[PDB]
Amino acid sequence: QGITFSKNDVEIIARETLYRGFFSLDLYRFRHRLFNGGMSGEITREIFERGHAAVLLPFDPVRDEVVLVEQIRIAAYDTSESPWLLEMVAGMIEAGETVEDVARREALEEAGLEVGRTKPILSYLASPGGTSERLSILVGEVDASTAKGIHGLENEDIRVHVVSREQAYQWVEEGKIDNAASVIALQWLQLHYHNLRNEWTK
Amino acid sequence: QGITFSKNDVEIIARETLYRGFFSLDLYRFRHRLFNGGMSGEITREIFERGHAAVLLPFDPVRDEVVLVEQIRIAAYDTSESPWLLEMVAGMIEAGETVEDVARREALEEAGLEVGRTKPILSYLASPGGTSERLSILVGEVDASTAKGIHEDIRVHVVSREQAYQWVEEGKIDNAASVIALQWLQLHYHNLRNEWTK
Ligand SMILES: Nc1ncnc2c1ncn2[C@@H]1O[C@H](COP(=O)(O)OP(=O)(O)O)[C@@H](O)[C@H]1O
Ligand SMILES: Nc1ncnc2c1ncn2[C@@H]1O[C@H](COP(=O)(O)OP(=O)(O)O)[C@@H](O)[C@H]1O
Repeated sequence: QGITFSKNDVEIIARETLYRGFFSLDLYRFRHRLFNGGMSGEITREIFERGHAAVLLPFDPVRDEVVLVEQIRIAAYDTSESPWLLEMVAGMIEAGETVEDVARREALEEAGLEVGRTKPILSYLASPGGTSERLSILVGEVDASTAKGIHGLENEDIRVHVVSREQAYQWVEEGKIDNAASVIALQWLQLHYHNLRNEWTK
Repeated sequence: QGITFSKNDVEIIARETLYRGFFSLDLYRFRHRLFNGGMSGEITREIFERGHAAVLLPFDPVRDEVVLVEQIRIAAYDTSESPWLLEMVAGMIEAGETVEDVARREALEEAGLEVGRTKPILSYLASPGGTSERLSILVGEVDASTAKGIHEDIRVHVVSREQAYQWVEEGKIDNAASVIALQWLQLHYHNLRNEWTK
């Protein structure tokens, strides 16, 4: 059961940068084994390269509350009612950094929050047909009574919102929260909150 | 309650396509209202533009089974054990096409599955800091005993819902579309099975 082939079964022949900016778009050239027993010819694919991210679900297990951050994401404009989105604390992971270090720094910068205990949620590929981006989600213990106000640096303007867990999940169901990181984190929380609250309120 | 500002509160000054091949790399220049009052300066952002997708979770409510499709996704290589991923059926939405039409077509093309009833799951932005992509997920009723074969090189897998969900927990399924769909299924399968096996 499970997948069929490993890295022994694919060769990346070359990568060619197509666009070099803040992010990049690369052409990967590769060959790989086929399910029918053969080898592919040389395949090329365009891949959006933007590094990888740490994501923090700020959860108050005493109050059963979730902290959301609101900020504009202009890429949402063409398909969304508003480009202002309700999201998880998050940031890019630079060389040598840990997911936790980034999550804690961003919790302070984006939401004014200290974080207590932390546990992994899941690490996922955002859209692996066209981007390499991986985002690694943690849940972080917070005191939601300390979450409030306007944060961010400059080019960054972020409003904190505090909701109950059930309210946040209702917002997912209704489409008011509709970005992958937040949907994944809040679905996970709906599946795990009973044990998590028990663990963190012993 | 909820969000603070609307499209009346942002001005998109310019858009440019800086790279066009199979996909596009766009540059947006804009200014927007600030929470404390007033308007930002001009901001520029690179946006990966690839259109939008329909996704189908193939669920057999009689058997409590899901059909997964396996194919190489080279973008996964640098951060994954293998670039071959277990995924939901999916495809691009072309002009004037509906999510449902694309989902049903891709289920046949990628997995050989006829779909019965469908229901919406959720529609989500994959990574809206850097890509415009939206994906809209449906759950589709299938007979998993009909799913087999090779179907772009794609292998069809049938597993119990419980195994697919445990693979999410274990990190063996770790692409957004599948994680979202299977967590939704874990939250909703009991009512869905009742609804579809009357
Ligand atoms: N990253 C990419 N770069 C270049 N071409 C692509 C890429 N992804 C998909 N395509 C083209 O689209 C076709 C169908 O895409 P597919 O592999 O089914 O992925 P998806 O269904 O997510 O678009 C492929 O055979 C390929 O020719
Ligand atoms: N899509 C993008 N295009 C260009 N630059 C970006 C993009 N995303 C992030 N950056 C750069 O990285 C910085 C930190 O990213 P982030 O805090 O996620 O964005 P924002 O400032 O919009 O909240 C931004 O201030 C910006 O300078």
